[PDB]
Amino acid sequence: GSSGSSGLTVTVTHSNEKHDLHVTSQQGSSEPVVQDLAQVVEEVIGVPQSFQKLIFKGKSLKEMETPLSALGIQDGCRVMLIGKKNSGPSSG
Repeated sequence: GSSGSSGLTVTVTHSNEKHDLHVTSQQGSSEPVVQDLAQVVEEVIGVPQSFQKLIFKGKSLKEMETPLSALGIQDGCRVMLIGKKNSGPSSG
């Protein structure tokens, strides 16, 4: 058979748990970058880039324009995310 894809399958741990997410390109860039990774989270997990903190290999990923490949991330990896998820009765 034949198998292949563009995006990448990387898990993102936030709430002392693991959340598998599928990263994809920005319908324009040959390959997806950290930027997308951050979005996939706020879009999947539910945490804003202002509350979530990316961390890989003990390094806090703070670069979006940077390719996930450069940081060392690639289809089949586990990224650590530090932040607060929408939990608890909030009124305002």
